[PDB]
Parts: sequence; structure tokens; C-alpha cells
Amino acid sequence: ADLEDNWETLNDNLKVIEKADNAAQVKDALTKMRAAALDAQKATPPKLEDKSPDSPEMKDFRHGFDILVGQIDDALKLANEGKVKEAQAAAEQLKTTRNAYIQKYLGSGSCSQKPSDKHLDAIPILYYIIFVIGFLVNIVVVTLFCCQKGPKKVSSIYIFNLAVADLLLLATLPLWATYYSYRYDWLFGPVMCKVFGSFLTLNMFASIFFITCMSVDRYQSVIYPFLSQRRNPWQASYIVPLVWCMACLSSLPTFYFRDVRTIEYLGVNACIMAFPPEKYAQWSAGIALMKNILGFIIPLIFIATCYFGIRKHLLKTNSYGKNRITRDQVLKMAAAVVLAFIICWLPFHVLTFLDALAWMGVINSCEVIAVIDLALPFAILLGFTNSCVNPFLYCFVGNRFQQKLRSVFR
Ligand SMILES: CCc1nc2ccc(N(Cc3ccccc3)C(=O)c3cccs3)cc2c(=O)n1Cc1ccc(-c2ccccc2-c2nn[nH]n2)cc1
Repeated sequence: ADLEDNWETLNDNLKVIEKADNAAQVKDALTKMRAAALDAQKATPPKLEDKSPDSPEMKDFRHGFDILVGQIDDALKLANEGKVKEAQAAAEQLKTTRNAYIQKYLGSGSCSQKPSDKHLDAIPILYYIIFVIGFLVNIVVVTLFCCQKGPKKVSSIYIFNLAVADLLLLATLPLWATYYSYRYDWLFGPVMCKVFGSFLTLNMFASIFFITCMSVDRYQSVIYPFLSQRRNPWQASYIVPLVWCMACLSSLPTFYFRDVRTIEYLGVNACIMAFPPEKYAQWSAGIALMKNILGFIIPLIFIATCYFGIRKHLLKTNSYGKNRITRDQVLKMAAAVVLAFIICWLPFHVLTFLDALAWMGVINSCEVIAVIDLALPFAILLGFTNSCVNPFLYCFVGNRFQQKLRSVFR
């Protein structure tokens, strides 16, 4: 009777046809699917709930099941004729109609306006602007560590590692700009959908985690000033491989779920997160929650604790003259890294959380969902913009941070 119960019946019986031996097992599973499809056709989905049945989107919902019943009948005729393997092969087309429903009515397909007025759009233009700016500033930091500075100092190792993680992350921007321009048509294959997808997640986490390491190292330098006096930076050689391995382990679900799947309504081959279709909404909300916790929640708490910790040790001294001037300058540099992390990542994680609620069934309003969809590529751009801000805050401007920290300590 219920829409959730009807789609559970449709998915469970699709697996039965695959495991079926004779025509009787195929006929039984198709009849159960035929009854569930006509029952779901009568029901109203959580999305577009406050809409009349005469509406074109409601007419399209009923028509979606008319294609499904028509496809069931074609396979049922082969099953009634004795053709077992032919009916099972015909039942593979039902999976395409099933995937069309999860993309349109469970996803943002029916809400967001599909027609795209692509004529040198702002997204590919802004993506290439951030690319060349970010690539040029990060190349300077990488080339400086190679033949202009050296491999000395604890903090300096993290500067180079953050610059490499940022450079490789910004290097993926021309791919996404081309991917956007072709109306989400992945022209690299299902193998490169996993490769580029994981490479993006790996370098993104490596960037975020090295920012976290910088905050911990900056905090440790204040509370324990004896650490900088140490001739040997023993922990640095073990922290760097651990962070890269943590970024690799975090990019594992990306390598497992990313795959090129055909979008039935758009008529495009998109590199999407191919979760099990029977529990697609649950997986989409779970991974979106994982994005917020691991990529924003845990690092922001670490970055803030380190900032308030430096503020606690500095403000209790009650300085006068140049000691007060140099103190305030250190506090402005320490606040700049926490502020830049918020401005650049908060819009994305808020929209990711709002999108997670849309999958669960909390946000069903198409007006809200349409805004989330068009704002998302701009929010993604802000995440990449953090990689352009990083060389300035840590290498260029943040070079006098260690000198001013040694000035207040004398
Ligand atoms: C700034 C970094 C970034 N660049 C991106 C570039 C492009 C896109 N888009 C949408 C797009 C395409 C073209 C133009 C504009 C938008 C895509 O379709 C693809 C992404 C990966 C392969 S295709 C998304 C992102 C994007 O969400 N992010 C942030 C981010 C957040 C979370 C995770 C993550 C964490 C843990 C577990 C899994 C994931 C995970 N999310 N998506 N796949 N894997 C990874 C990356």
C-alpha cells in the first residue's frame, strides 16, 4: 500500500528474476512487480506533495510507472512463452527505469530545472580563473622548497606537503570545468571516474589534515617553547606519512562507489556515486554526514581549540609597548587561518547537510532543492579557493609568524 513498501517489493523481486531457474519463478516475480507498480502509481511521493494531480510533474510520475508496467508485460510474455533466459535479459531494462526514479523523485531530478543555457557560463570561466591563480602561487612554494630554501625546520615540511596537496587538488579544476560544459558527460571512462574521483578526495583531505597539523604545531610552539630549541625534529618524519595514509583511507569509499551510470532523462553518461539502488537514499545521507564530520566538524574543532589555546596563553601576560603590538599581530595571523577555513568550507558543508535531509525526506520543497543545486558549484569553487589562500597565510605572510612568536618570548 505504501510507496516505500511498493519500491521494496519492486527491488526484492528484481533480484528474484536474476536467481530464477524456470519460467514459473520469473512469472511470479513479475506479477508481484506489476501489482506494486500500479499501487505506487496511485500514491503521492514525499517530493512535490503540495501539488494537484493535473500538474505536469504529477502526470510524469504516473507515466514513469506506465513505462515500467509496459516493460514488465514485455518480459511476462517471454516468460509465458517458455523463454526463461530471454525474460531475465529483458528484465535488465527494468533496472534503467528503477535508476530513473531514484535520480528524479528520490533525488533532485524533478525539482531542479533541467534546461541549461550554456553559452560560456560563469562556472567554467570562474573554475579556470581559480585554477591558474592557485597553480601559480603553489608552484612558487614547491619550487622554493626544492632549490631556494631546503629540507630544514619542522613547520617547513608541512608547508611543502600542504603546497603539494593543494597544487594536485587545483590541478583537477580543468577536468570539472570540461565536465560541467558537456552537461555532466564523463568522456574518460568508468576507470578514470574512480581514479580522478579518488585523487580529488585524497588531495582534499591531505590539504585539510595538513592545515590541522599546522594548527597543532603552532599551538605546541606557544605552550611548549622548548620544542623549537630541539636540534632534531623526530616526530615530523612519522606524522607526514600518517596524514597521507589517513587521506588515502578516507578516499576508499570514493574508489568503491564512483562509477559511470547513464542518466535516463538527461540522456547523459555521468560519473556518479553508484550506491546500492535498494538503499540509495540511506547511503547518500550517510556519506553526506561523513563529509561534514570528517571534512569540516573534526578539523574545525582542532583549528578553533588551537586558536583559543594560543589566545589563552598570550592574553594572560598583559603586555605593554612593542610586546603588545607583536602579541596582537600574532593573534591576527592565528585568527586568519580559522576565519579562512570557515568562509571557504562552511557554504559547502551547509548545502551538503541540506542535501542529506532532502535524501532522507526532511526537505521535500522543490524551491529549496533548486537553490541547493545551482549554489553547489559555487560552494565547491569556495573549497578550491582555500587552496589559493593557503600559500599566502602559511608561506608568504605566515613567514614572520615564527619570528614574532620568538619576539614575544625573547
Ligand atoms: C573542493 C573539492 C571538491 N571538488 C569537487 C569537484 C567536482 C564535483 N562534482 C560536481 C561538479 C562537477 C563539475 C563542476 C562543478 C561540480 C562531481 O560530479 C564529481 C566529484 C568527484 C568525481 S565527479 C564535486 C566536488 C566536491 O564535492 N568537492 C568537495 C568534496 C567533498 C567530499 C568528498 C568526499 C569525502 C568522503 C567520502 C566521499 C567523498 C566524495 N564526494 N563526492 N565523491 N566522493 C570529496 C570531495
